[PDB]
Amino acid sequence: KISQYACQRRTTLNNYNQLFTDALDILAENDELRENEGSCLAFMRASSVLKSLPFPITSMKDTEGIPCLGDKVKSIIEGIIEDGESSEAKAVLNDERYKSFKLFTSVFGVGLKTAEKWFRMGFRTLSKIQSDKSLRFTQMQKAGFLYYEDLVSCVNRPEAEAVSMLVKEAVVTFLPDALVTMTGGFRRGKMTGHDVDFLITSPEATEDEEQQLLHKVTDFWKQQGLLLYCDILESTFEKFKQPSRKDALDHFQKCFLILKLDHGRVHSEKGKGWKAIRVDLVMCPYDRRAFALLGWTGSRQFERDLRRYATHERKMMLDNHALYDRTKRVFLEAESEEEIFAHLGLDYIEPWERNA
Ligand SMILES: Nc1ncnc2c1ncn2[C@@H]1O[C@H](COP(=O)(O)CP(=O)(O)OP(=O)(O)O)[C@@H](O)[C@H]1O
Ligand SMILES: [Co+2]
Ligand SMILES: [Co+2]
Ligand code: NA
Repeated sequence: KISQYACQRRTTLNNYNQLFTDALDILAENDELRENEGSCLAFMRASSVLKSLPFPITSMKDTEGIPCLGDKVKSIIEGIIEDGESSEAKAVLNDERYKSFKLFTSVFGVGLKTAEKWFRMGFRTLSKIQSDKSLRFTQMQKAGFLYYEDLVSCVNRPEAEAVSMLVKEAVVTFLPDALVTMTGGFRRGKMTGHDVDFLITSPEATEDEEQQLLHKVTDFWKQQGLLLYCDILESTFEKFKQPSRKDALDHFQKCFLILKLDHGRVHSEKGKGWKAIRVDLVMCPYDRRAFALLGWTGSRQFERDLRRYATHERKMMLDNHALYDRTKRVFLEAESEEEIFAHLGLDYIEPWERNA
C-alpha cells in the first residue's frame, strides 16, 4: 500500500506521469498565487504521489488504491486520459494574472507582493518594467535584471561542479578541516537547477571562526572580482531551543550569492566568456550537520512530509537544527541522515529518491 507520506515513498527522476503532474503542478502554483493554501496543498500532494509511481496511469482503474487523489484531482486525471490535455491547466496557462506572476517572479529579487504591484500598475512585460523611469528597484532586483538571461538559463552539472571547486578552494583557505557538501536538486540527481547550494561545517572551528567564514570567503571573491551579488544572513541559532512546530525556518548563518563563473573553469562537452550563477551557502555547527544536510537536500514536499510524519506518527519534532522526542523528553543525536531515518522508524530513502 502506497503511503500518504513522501518520506515513506521512493521518488526518482524517471517520472512516468509527467502529463498528469505538470498539469497538477500548474494548478497548485495558481492556487498559491490566488492565496488558496488548501487547494494548493491538495494538488501538491496528488502530484507528489503520482511522481512516485513506477508506471504511467493509462486508465481511471490505475488510480485505485492511490492515496491523496480527491474527486477534483480525479476529474483532472480523467480529462487528461480523454484527449492528452488538461483544459483546467490550459486555462491557467492562458490567464493574464498567472502569466504575469510567472514572468515577474522569474526575476531574482521579485516575489509575490512586487509581482502583484506591477500587475495592478498595468505592466505585462519585463522590457516595459526595466525601461520604466518612475519605478524604483531593490539591489536584489537590479542584480536580477542585470544577470537575467544567465540566471534563467539554469545551471548544468559541469557548471555546478565548477562552482563546487571554487567554494571548496575558498573555504579551505580559511578553514582547512571544513567539509563542503553540494545539497539541493543536484544532490537529488538533477541534471539542471536554478542555483547551486552548499552546506559547510567544520569539526574544529570556534563559534567566532564559524561566524567569520562566510564573510572571509565572500571578501576573497569580492577581491577577485567574482562576487556579483551578496546577502549574508547572520545566525539566530539557539543550541537548546525546541525544533519548530510550523514549513520550518532555518536559523543557521547563510548567504545568497551570484558568482562570476569563468568558462575556462567548466569542463563540459562545449560570448562574454563567463556565466552568472546563483549560489547559496549555509554554515552550521558540526554536531547539527546531519539535520542541516537532510533539510537542505529537499525536495520541499519530502521535507514537509518528513516533519508531518515525525509530529503525527512518532510524537517527534524535527527541523534543520535538531530532532526532539516529546515522549522520552530528550534531543536525539545523529552523525548521519541514516541515523535520523532510524530514530524516526523510517526505511532510509536515498537523496535521488527524495524527488517528491
Ligand atoms: N535560498 C534558500 N533559502 C532557504 N533554503 C534554501 C535555499 N536554497 C536552498 N535551500 C534549502 O535546500 C533545498 C534546495 O532549495 P532550493 O535551492 O531553494 C530548490 P532545489 O530543490 O535545490 O531545486 P533547484 O536545483 O532548481 O534550486 C531545500 O530543501 C531548501 O530548504
Ligand atoms: Co537549489
Ligand atoms: Co537555493
Ligand atoms: Na523571484
